[PDB]
Amino acid sequence: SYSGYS
Repeated sequence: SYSGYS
């Protein structure tokens, strides 16, 4: 998964 800011 991705968490945060992209």
